[PDB]
Amino acid sequence: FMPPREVHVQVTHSMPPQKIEIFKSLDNWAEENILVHLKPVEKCWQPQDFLPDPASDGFDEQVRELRERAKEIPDDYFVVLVGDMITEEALPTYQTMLNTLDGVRDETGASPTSWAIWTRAWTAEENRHGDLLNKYLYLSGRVDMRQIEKTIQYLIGSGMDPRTENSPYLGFIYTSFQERATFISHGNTARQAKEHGDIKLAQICGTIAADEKRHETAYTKIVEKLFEIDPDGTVLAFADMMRKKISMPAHLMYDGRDDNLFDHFSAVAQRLGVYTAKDYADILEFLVGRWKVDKLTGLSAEGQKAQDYVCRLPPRIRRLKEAPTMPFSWIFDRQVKL
Amino acid sequence: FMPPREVHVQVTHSMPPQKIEIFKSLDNWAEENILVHLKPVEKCWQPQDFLPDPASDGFDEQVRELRERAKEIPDDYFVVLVGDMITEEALPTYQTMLNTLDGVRDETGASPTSWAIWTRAWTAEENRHGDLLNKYLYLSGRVDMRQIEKTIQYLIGSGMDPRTENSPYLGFIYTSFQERATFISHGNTARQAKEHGDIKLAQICGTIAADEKRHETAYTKIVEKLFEIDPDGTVLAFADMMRKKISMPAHLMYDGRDDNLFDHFSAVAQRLGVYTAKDYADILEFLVGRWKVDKLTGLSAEGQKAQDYVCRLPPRIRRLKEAPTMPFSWIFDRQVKL
Ligand SMILES: [Fe+3]
Ligand SMILES: [Fe+3]
Ligand SMILES: [Fe+3]
Ligand SMILES: [Fe+3]
Repeated sequence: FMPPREVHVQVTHSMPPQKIEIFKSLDNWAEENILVHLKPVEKCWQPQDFLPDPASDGFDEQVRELRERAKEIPDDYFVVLVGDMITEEALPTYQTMLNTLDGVRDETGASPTSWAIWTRAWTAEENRHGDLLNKYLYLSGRVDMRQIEKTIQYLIGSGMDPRTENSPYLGFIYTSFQERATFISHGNTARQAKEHGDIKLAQICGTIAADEKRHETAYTKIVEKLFEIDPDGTVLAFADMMRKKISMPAHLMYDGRDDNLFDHFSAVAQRLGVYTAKDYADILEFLVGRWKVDKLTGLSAEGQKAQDYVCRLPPRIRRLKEAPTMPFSWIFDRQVKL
Repeated sequence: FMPPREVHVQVTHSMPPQKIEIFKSLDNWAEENILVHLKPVEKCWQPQDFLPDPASDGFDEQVRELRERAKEIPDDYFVVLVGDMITEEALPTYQTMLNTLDGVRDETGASPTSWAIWTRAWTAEENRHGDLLNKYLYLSGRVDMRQIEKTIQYLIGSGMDPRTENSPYLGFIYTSFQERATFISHGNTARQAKEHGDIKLAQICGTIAADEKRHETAYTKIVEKLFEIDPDGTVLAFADMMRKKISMPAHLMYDGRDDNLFDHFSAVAQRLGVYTAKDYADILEFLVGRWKVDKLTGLSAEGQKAQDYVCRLPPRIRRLKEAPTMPFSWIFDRQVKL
């Protein structure tokens, strides 16, 4: 009963130590440009806002009506909603990821650096996503919570190597990509839930989507200023991640039964138009456009090669009855098209 | 609306860098002595095991009977159960804590070192504690989930400085203490729930308690071998933590209303005999006895002073109608004795 493993050797500290100083000296900047784009707790939504109220006489009918709606949502949609939720639930791994980065990590757990304050407030926001989807899926009665819970324990145990090699350059680029990806994934589950006949579930997914957009804004902004100060180092970091290919956080997914769980869940998301191969390149092309890689002047020979590699990759990727039915343990081994 | 803050200046890397090698060289050892005391996922309990089954025709009556039982559990007990749950839910902070430690941290997020494998599998086990207590409290209808969710977001945002200063010595001692403390806290909520007329809730708390015991075993075992190889360095680390005083993980607790939330929740736990000042010293005295500090030979002058300080502290601490009623937002501002 062995979960899938990372296939490559692991590399640490790709960035030079006499280069941590840039982020140390960028602390004030991040206060004024990253930490001012944070919502105070008091003004934040909470999972209870979108769930049946257990301290209300209305609780029983609210639960009953949620379950009635859930019957009319097909299995393959629940498969994707479940994969999205499991990913959200591996959150502890992702805060660990952000705290492996050399010049921008929380060194105590309560560090008063602008980088540490951001990391903690971002985590705290992400925690509500899992909580809300978890209790929604629980109440629904449509899915196998034990096998989901088992998948999650495997996932946190396995963790994940995003190949950011302790570099804020690689790591902040990696977060920029992932934030956009979930914003899209969640955005698309919200759009579909409207017509599927269920406004309350559309609210849940879209409220999560709006959070990811704020996270995206802040991470791409950090890399924006990284290109301003260090065009040579940042363009090389960009290419590096694309050369290696962006590996998704939940790719070591395992439920104790299927050896290709992520690939199988991804294909269902692909077929339903939740997150596609086309999406992947659309993010690449948006990020190449957002950081204006084509207009970067005075680079190295090593930097100009990197520049050309990232600029030409988005059209290259885009140039790339059939699928069978397969059982999923998340839905008691009922089957969906892959 | 400002949460409480850490009152001291933060210190990093108290341990010498030419001393990371000890833990690097201890990797095989931890495999054979720490990682063999880990339960495989397949054999682990999951929160669904102790909760109403939403895919069963019995779901409605199971939920109804849980809520009927919950009416007969008094408010002050729910206050403590809620504080215990919020602490469990700040989990991401605690994995960050373990990954700030110099020679034993996960540097990628999927590192194949024995230290990183342990950290990930421990986190994965801890994640079920929050999930289970969260859904139990939700279904109960006795508590204010929005204000609890708000307290949690404040908590992760604030994080926590355990003052372990990136040292595995200080950090592993700090975990040894905390594991014992929760094992007791959860153990006592389980004992009481029996007579309170509710076996299912007693099962929940005790199953969590059994996990903490396994965690305790492993952490005290690491410090056991630390005293064997480095009596001088470890006794100094022990005292250091006690001199500073063990600060609890959820001590910056804040709900947007009470400025002394942790102190107020602690007092209710104290009055009910869940976790007391007496407990605190009983852990100290167990740990002084467990690591056999009295029998440590050939220490430094600086080491002999440390030895005497830790050995004499447990009796010293033990030598230390009245309380008012106070509202708690966790229970819709209903009041309990403090
Ligand atoms: Fe999210
Ligand atoms: Fe996000
Ligand atoms: Fe726990
Ligand atoms: Fe524990």
